[PDB]
Amino acid sequence: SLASRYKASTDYAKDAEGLTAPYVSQDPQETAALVRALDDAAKKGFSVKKTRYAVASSPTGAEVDSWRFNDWDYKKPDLPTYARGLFTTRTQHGVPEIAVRGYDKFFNIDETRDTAWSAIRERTKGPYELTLKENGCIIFISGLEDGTLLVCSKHSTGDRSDVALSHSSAGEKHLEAQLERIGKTKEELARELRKRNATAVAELCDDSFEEHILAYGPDKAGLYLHGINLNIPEFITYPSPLVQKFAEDWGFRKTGLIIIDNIDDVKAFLEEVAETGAHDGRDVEGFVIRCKKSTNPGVGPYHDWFFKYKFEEPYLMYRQWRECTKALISGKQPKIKKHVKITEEYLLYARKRLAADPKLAKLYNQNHGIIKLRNDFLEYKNMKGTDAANLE
RNA sequence: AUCUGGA
RNA sequence: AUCUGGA
Ligand SMILES: *OP(=O)(O)OC[C@H]1O[C@@H](n2cnc3c(N)ncnc32)[C@H](O)[C@@H]1O
Repeated sequence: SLASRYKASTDYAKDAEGLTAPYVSQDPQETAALVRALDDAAKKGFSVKKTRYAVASSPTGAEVDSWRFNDWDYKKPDLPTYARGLFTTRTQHGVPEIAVRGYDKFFNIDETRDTAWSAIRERTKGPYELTLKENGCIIFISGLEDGTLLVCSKHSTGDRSDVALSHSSAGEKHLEAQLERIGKTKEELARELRKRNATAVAELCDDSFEEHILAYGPDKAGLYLHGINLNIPEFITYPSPLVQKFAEDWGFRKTGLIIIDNIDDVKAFLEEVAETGAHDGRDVEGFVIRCKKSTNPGVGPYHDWFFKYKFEEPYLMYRQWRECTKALISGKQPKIKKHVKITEEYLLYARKRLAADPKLAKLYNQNHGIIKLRNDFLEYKNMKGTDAANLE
């Protein structure tokens, strides 16, 4: 019933009129101290990798340092920063700054002590924002001091391959087309983000570029805005009604939002959606839940804190089908570990499709169409993805 | 449950 | 994208 009273909506922008955006300026001393920490750790070989990139579109020759951690390092207690996605720079006047700040690393239920359901009830306060987890690759956008718009993927920017478009360049091309539609320029977006001292955080979803799990055809393809972060060492993020307002003003597609006050209603909603893996007539792969947390409870200040809840089925089966389809075209015996009966039928359908049209083999080997193949099989059986997973 | 090690 | 040894 809770999955029928709560619906993900993209119309919270009208409710942002009374809300005020967070803002904090950068302290060069604090930034310098952060970079001193990270520069030492990259020289110990708590491991850190540092990669320097030139910003091609910068009129002043700006450069950025990307800093990458081991994903498990973020469980350690005293790191310099818990940002996942971090680019630093020096302006033309020599001031060291954070150019791009992703979200803090966040974890699944029962992956860490803090993400045990008992810990979430204890240490967190609502309201709780459930944001729909779209599935592609992350794109960061910010504005440099010289007016340049910076577009990055998780850890990189620019293009290496002359043949293949990098993820960061593909995100930039989608942003270009999105601004031209609404008569705005990259320079305009760069000045607004720098004014807010902010990184916009979006998901690139486009099957013509790269297929993942769910299908994003032409009607659903583009940049999905899901966060805005302050470019500072600690983690401060916009409320999601303001994120949706920003998306409308700058031509991003919006990320569905549900607001639930009580934490017990949250688990109830999530464990209910998990049975189908679908909500509001749409396949959902997960939610990111956003709230407030403190150190020792009821004391100290409250900080922005996330956790994710990812639905295992029918998606674990879809990955098995993708892996088995790769086995067919490469001459290997598919590894059918679970969902044995329904998977064996899927493979006979696939072998059948590759006989009619041999051009499919070349497409499936370029990692394209495997998602259309899956839905065409499910249509052929009159089944929904969640039903094939429950056949047991 | 918990405690502890690696990645 | 997160797995894993032991008591
Ligand atoms: O485990 P994981 O890679 O799925 O980690 C989370 C990643 O999911 C992407 N994403 C998509 N939608 C969201 C929302 N609403 N909030 C936060 N992250 C989101 C990001 O690319 C992230 O790295």
